Amino acid sequence: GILDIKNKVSNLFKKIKGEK
Repeated sequence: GILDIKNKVSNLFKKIKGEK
């Protein structure tokens, strides 16, 4: 995947931010 990796961390983003 290309923007794949980006999109993946896009996901991590909300998770890391959400669980704090």
